[PDB]
Amino acid sequence: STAGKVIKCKAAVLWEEKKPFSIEEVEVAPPKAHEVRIKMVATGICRSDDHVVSGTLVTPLPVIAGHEAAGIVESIGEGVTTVRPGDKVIPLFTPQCGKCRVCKHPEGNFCLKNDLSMPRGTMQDGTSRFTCRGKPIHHFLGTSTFSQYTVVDEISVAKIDAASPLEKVCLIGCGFSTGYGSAVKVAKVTQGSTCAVFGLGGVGLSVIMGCKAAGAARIIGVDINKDKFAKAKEVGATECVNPQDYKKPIQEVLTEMSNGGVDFSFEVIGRLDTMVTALSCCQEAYGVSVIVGVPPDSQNLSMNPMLLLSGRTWKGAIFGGFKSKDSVPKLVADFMAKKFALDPLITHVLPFEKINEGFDLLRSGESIRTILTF
Amino acid sequence: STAGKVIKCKAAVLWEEKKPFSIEEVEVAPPKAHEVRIKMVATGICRSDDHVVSGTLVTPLPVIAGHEAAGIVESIGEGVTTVRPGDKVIPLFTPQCGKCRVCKHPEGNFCLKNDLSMPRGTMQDGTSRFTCRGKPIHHFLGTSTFSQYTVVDEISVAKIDAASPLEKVCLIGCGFSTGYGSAVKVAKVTQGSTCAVFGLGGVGLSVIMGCKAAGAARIIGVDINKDKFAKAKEVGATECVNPQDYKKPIQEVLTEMSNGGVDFSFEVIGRLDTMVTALSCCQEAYGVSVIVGVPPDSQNLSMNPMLLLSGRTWKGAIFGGFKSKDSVPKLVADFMAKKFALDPLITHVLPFEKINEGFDLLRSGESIRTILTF
Ligand SMILES: NC(=O)C1=CN([C@@H]2O[C@H](COP(=O)(O)OP(=O)(O)OC[C@H]3O[C@@H](n4cnc5c(N)ncnc54)[C@H](O)[C@@H]3O)[C@@H](O)[C@H]2O)C=CC1
Ligand SMILES: NC(=O)C1=CN([C@@H]2O[C@H](COP(=O)(O)OP(=O)(O)OC[C@H]3O[C@@H](n4cnc5c(N)ncnc54)[C@H](O)[C@@H]3O)[C@@H](O)[C@H]2O)C=CC1
Ligand SMILES: O=CNC1CCCCC1
Ligand SMILES: O=CNC1CCCCC1
Ligand SMILES: [Zn+2]
Ligand SMILES: [Zn+2]
Repeated sequence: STAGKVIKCKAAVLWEEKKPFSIEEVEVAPPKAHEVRIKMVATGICRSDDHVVSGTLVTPLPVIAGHEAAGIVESIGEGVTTVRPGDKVIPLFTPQCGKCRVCKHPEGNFCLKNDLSMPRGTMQDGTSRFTCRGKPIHHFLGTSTFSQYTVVDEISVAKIDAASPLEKVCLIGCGFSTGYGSAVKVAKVTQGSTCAVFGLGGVGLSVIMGCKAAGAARIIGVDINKDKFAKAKEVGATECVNPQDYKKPIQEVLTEMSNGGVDFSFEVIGRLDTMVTALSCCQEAYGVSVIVGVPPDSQNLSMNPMLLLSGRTWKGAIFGGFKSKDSVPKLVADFMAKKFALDPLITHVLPFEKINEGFDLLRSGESIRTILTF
Repeated sequence: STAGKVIKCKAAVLWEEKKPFSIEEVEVAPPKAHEVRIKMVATGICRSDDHVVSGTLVTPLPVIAGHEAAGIVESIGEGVTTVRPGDKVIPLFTPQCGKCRVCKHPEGNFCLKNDLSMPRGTMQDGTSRFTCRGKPIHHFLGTSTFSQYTVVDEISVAKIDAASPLEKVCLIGCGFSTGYGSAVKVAKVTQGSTCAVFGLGGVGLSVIMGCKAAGAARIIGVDINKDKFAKAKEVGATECVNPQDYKKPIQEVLTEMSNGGVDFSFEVIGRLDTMVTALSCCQEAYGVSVIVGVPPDSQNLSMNPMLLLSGRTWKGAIFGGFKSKDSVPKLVADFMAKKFALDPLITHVLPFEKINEGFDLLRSGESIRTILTF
């Protein structure tokens, strides 16, 4: 009864930076060739969505944000072969076109069809499927999940197990898979190693889960909010440190604690200073440091390249290095088989209409991952 | 007839920065426990020795520099078990104590006994074996090869094949092994890949040799001195580019030439800007960049961490990543088995007394690696 027709529904529109979302009616066009329209069931609030509000992460406005979500296919455009109406799906903020050099490379996952490097805020075809007050509204990362319905390109959606609990597995669309993969795929944490994790939010906790799954002997959580420490320990941290408790810079503290530097460190905050601190705290000859946090737009860090010349490895990654469409269904299958837990990350549940309260909870430091239900 | 006695011999003393070496008589004390005195046969002129003269590399002065060399053991101190008088040996500017956490790690080679991180310019016991005009003179990297005789710690010397030609294998003491290992061990260049090498001196040419040995399909040499291009092609480069010939930044040129970025890049010059350019020219999702060149003292580079967040890997290494005492004898054996060539690196051979002429050749752009013969 809606296939081929415009859907009027509620969405959370961001009209300008540093303002509350506006919950109001939008028009969602029907899918074009190779597009899929999704009825949203649940979406997480990730710090990257807040970065759009704050101007840390620049993408065109006005916009429908939201990228960590799960829903049910309402209809498919011509030529779609990988999902059908009624299927449970997770939108992919990093596409997997399967055809570019990156998709073909064994390690790479940052598909060249992504809307991160040169943001347009559109569908792959350079147009939008959203109108609000008669005005076109931008998409975000080809997902836009803060809406009762969205339209995504086929390369930006994965079909998942029909018995999946969507109010949990939405986290596989971003924060869990990013943190977990950063440890197990990008860093390749080894048995018996010492790890340091900077930032103990939903992504930082998922890095800890991955370090523990890899068999690290020590996992040192680092956060300036000591309220984050109890849950970090529950999911695997062996110790936690608050830099503001020390007279010395935390790189020196962590080097001392690890008898000369950690094996693996992770920046999971988004600050230039902690990216350099995290590099410095890994062992100078064989340490590895992974940047996960998002830096403020266009800003450069400063660092001494002798930190690398001694033998450190520095890398970053999007989405935990996972090739998104191949990996999301397998991660859902692993969750259904109890291979990792998502409940530790979910501290609050709210209806979609209370989105602004959910962002207030994140900004206050009180939540890890609020899940919004449509 | 010299064992146990002070040797008076000639050496090239650097009394202050930005002056010629002074060729004059020095006194070399006999080796103490766990020390080895070596009669020098050949030593190369590396850019790192010039960095001491120019102040790019800070180490205590006055100093006997030189670190890329080969000689014959004249005597051993009490307790030495790994070399004996008459053995051919290469001094190791990165020691291999075998007992620290780095020596025990499968990947690491920057042994914690090194004199690079916190330069003291002494023997391991904190004293010097050199006197000149009655003044104590510092050591350099535990080697000090610009002298007819030197004294090194046992952990800073390797015994090599008694039939090895020392006027060639001295390059395995630094420049060849550094560049070759930077490609084959640190970057782990893959078959069929595209590489970019910034800097076509002795070390960059050895990176090219390593990329070719690893089966790279394309090897792009980058240098502002086009006189370096002919020899770079002889040893494996498929193309060379001079940044000065282009209106656009060379990272943009290399990205276009490689249809979206190279697989592996190497900075083998020692400039902050070319370290950032080499990182940028590797493919953003799966590229790897290795810093080999030595930065000017105490200076920081500036970079945008989104270069790493997309997926790049940035690393650096000392001495090609080779564990020094284990690897140098094997590299000499490989050379004797014709597995790689050293003659392409050697453009000039001069008596030791012409050391300053050798440095003038390096600074003018005319030489790759002058070998000084004692
Ligand atoms: N690379 C990728 O693909 C992804 C990157 N992100 C980014 O990862 C980062 C973390 O995201 P979430 O876990 O959702 O954020 P979050 O805000 O819940 O967690 C960040 C933590 O960092 C702590 N923190 C803030 N400043 C600190 C400081 N100076 N020192 C030590 N701790 C400090 C906070 O107290 C907080 O607990 C964000 O920058 C996000 O945008 C998130 C998912 C995907
Ligand atoms: N990481 C390690 O263990 C080692 C580091 N080094 C360092 O590696 C570097 C290279 O050493 P060598 O090959 O002996 O030096 P070299 O001086 O013979 O070669 C450097 C090359 O860089 C070129 N060059 C200079 N400025 C340039 C620019 N803006 N753009 C492009 N090319 C430029 C020069 O024309 C020259 O051909 C030096 O910094 C040296 O100190 C050397 C050996 C060991
Ligand atoms: O949080 C989800 N996606 C992020 C990935 C890192 C760059 C900004 C967008
Ligand atoms: O060239 C030999 N050794 C170099 C190694 C890199 C730091 C400066 C000294
Ligand atoms: Zn692709
Ligand atoms: Zn050691």
